[PDB]
Parts: sequence; C-alpha cells; structure tokens
Amino acid sequence: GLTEEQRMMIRELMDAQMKTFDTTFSHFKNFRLPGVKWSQVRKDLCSLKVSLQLRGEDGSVWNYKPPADSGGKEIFSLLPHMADMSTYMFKGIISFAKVISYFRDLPIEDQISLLKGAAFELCQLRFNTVFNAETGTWECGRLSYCLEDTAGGFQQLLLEPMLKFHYMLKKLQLHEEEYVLMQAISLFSPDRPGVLQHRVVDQLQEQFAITLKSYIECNRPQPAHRFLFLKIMAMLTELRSINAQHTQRLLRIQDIHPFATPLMQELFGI
Repeated sequence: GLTEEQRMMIRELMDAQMKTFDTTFSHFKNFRLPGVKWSQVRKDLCSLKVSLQLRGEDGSVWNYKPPADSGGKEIFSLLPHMADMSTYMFKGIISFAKVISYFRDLPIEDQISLLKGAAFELCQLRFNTVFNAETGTWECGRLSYCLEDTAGGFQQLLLEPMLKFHYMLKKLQLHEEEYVLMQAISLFSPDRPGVLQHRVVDQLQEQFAITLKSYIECNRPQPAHRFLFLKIMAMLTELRSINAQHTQRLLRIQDIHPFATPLMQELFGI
C-alpha cells in the first residue's frame, strides 16, 4: 500500500496541478492568429499540419486551414500563434513547479536549470490529457487543433515521434495522479545541464518514481495494467529524445525566421 509520505507527495502534486493547470484554457487570449539553402531541412513545419478551430462564446465558429508548402514563406503563418500557446503553457508549468515544496527548497540556480530542461516535456504531458485520440485533436477549451488526417495524410503515418508519443501515452489511459507523477519525474531529472545539487534531485526523482510504482501496484490489478510502470518510464525516455529533437528543430527555425517570445528565449537560452 501507499505510505503517508507517498500519499502526502501525491497530494501536493495534485494540489499544484489543479491550482496551475487551466484545463479549459479560459485565461488564454489576445493571442496572434495566422493572417486573414538551409531552408531545406528548415521544412520541419510540414510535420505539424494542424487546422485550428475557435468557438466563440456567442455560438460562432472560426476555422483555419493551413497552406501547402510552396515557394517559400507561408509555412511560418502559424508560428506566432503556436508561440503564444507555448508561452501560455510554459507559464502554467513554471507556476506548477514553484508551488511544489520539493522544488522551492532547491537552490534558485537549479530551479532554472530544471525548468529549462523539463518545460517542454511537462507541456506535452499536459497536452496529452486534452488530446482526443479518436478525432486526433487537442481540445483546448474554445480552441481546437485537429490533425490534417485528410486529403493526403494517413492515420498510419505516425512516423512522427511527437504524434506517436501522444497516441501511445493516451492509449495507457492514465489517471490524473499518474500524469502528475510523470511530470514530477521529468521535472526532477538530475541529468539536466547546469544542475548543481545532482544528489538531491536524484533522490527526489527516485522517490517520485517509487511512489508512482507503488500507486500503480495498489490501484491497478488488471492484466491490462501489467508492466504499466515500466511502460510509463519508457515513455518518459522517449519524451526526452523527442524533447532534444524539438529543441534543435526550434533553434533552426528561430535561426532563419525569429518567432520565439521572451519567455521562450529564456527557456532555450536565447
């Protein structure tokens, strides 16, 4: 069963999550929208391809259909918007960490090093909870990002790490407690650049993992949930690779077509 220390741990995790994760994205507004050579590889924005939907509080609906790669500059049409969403999410994640005792007790320099290391991963973890695997769309309140699984794209073309990651993780049908424990394990990674107290962070991480493992063996006895803990841990390892791949993808785009916000520049060292 779960000890008092583990139960207390999950509770502060859950508490921090409900206080800082605006599941309906109610407070996300004033964001930009798409206007009404090295560039070769810089064609990474083609792995995205998502239509956007904005449901007005009055019953109205705005829908955006992205352009097709042609000529050159037009695939950058969705970057400003996506930058505004990323920043909004990042703020939620920063608030998440600062409200966690185990994180506050760490030295200020290490908090920064941990956040710059895990910010992306925690966002993805949060995005997975509003992801609908049936329709292939991230439901963010009045806003929706539906995958272009439709004129040419194929539902089996999950060769994109990001997407495959979301489908697989969603397939595990985790509980809220499991998702927050995953965020704790990712945030408290001793192997992040610039970390000082690598020993503290490492013990903390091990404790979060042990709590997740115990939480699993105490609340999921069905054969379907066997090796669940190991599958989750394997997912986090995948999320780490993807994270590095995305950072590099981001830096290349940022090098030719600046779009990162101040908060994004801080996190990526720009």
